Amino acid sequence: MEMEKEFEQIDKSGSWAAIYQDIRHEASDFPSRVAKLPKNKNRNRYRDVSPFDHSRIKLHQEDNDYINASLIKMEEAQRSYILTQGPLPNTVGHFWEMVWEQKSRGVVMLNRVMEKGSLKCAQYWPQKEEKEMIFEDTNLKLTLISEDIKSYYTVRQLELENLTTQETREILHFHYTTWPDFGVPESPASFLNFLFKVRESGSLSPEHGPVVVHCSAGIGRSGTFCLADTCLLLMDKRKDPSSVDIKKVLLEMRKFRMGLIQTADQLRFSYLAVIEGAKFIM
Ligand SMILES: C[C@@H](O)CNC(=S)N[C@H]1C[C@H]2CC[C@@H]1C2
Repeated sequence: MEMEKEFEQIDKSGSWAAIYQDIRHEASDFPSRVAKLPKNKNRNRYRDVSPFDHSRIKLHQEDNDYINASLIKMEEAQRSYILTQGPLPNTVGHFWEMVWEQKSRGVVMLNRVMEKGSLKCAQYWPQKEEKEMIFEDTNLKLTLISEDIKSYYTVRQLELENLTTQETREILHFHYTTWPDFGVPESPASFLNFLFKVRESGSLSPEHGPVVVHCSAGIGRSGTFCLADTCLLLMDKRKDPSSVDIKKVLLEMRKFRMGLIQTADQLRFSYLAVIEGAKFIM
């Protein structure tokens, strides 16, 4: 079926939970043996969210190459994304090591450091120009260059220096600051405006390594971001945009990381975002 009318048909019939449970039943199951090794327990935020072995990102280190991060490679859309958990106190250096080694231009953050009165990820970037951060375990330096605070999101320019080679690179930090502590946004308008800002920066384009996207677990809000982007790109590329099947695209993405889209409300929000986004594109 088309999307917008499939949408109203699920609303009128109130069957979002049944649609979402079908997706969960059909999703891929692949091994995640490296994630479950005992030496990696303090590298995982949640025991039930792990990268598959076949698609995990490897650090270029011979001691321990493990990080909780997956490469989602979308062949028809010609987009790649790295989805990862919010960094932990003992993985902030690994996180920036990955950004460096994978040649990413942009980092997309969809959570606040504290939500619901608890810590959802480490404070992994500097908040003042004159107070830079040094990660001694991976030999990197990170400096805040500039910061632009808007009503729904903040953009930061950062300098990442590899202290071993003295090479430097400019990294863009796109921080969506207004996702509600509970539920999903009422309108997708500000999320779509944010996605377009990331696109306009060049961070999603083939002349750079894959964008790094995270929330707390790296599967819920993060899944919404890449699902909406890929679906909109396919609607632009194909002769018949109504052929784009968001449930099929989601199942393809779940071949590369488990659990993408965590609730039926996130599924409905993803439909809403693609539907509204397709009207603005034209
Ligand atoms: C006519 C409908 O079945 C549309 N099919 C779609 S959108 N397939 C997608 C799933 C993954 C593999 C191919 C694309 C990305």
